Amino acid sequence: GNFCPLCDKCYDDDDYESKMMQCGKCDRWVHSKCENLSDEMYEILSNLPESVAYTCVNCTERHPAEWRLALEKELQISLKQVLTALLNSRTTSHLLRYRQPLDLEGVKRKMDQGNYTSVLEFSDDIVKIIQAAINSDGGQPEIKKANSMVKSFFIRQMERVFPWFSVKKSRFWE
Ligand SMILES: [Zn+2]
Ligand SMILES: [Zn+2]
Repeated sequence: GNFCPLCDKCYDDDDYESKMMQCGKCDRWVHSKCENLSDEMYEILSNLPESVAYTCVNCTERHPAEWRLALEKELQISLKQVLTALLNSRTTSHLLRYRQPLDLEGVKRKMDQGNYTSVLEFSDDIVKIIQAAINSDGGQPEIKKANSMVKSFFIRQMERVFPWFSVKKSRFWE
């Protein structure tokens, strides 16, 4: 019988819906619900498991656990990858870098200080900035065309780095 070490429940009869992660050292599985992990962090881990190298309680050596540090780090590197891509675009930067962060520079300062703890927080901050700009940059034709280009560029960057994340469903899009 294969049991989750954190609830002691056998998972042999667990249905497909049971979200779990595998320990890379002993191949045993652990329920996401039994671990200190949010839905987001579970998906980040599951999208690229080898980057975190999760280890169960029986195989974990140090505290805090190495996998936890690795996963936290991964989140930060991923957020930075998205912001860097946006800032490296002249047009996007022109429109959004310089005007709760109110511009991309504000997001950069908040991020560099390691203040972002979730993808949704980071995403919403940026969606709000983009939508605010779209709502206020006027009606010049080139501006109208750029508005859609910028929104799409952001969505593409988020889908590349966080494919499991619903950026299109942000409550802050109008
Ligand atoms: Zn469990
Ligand atoms: Zn293990």
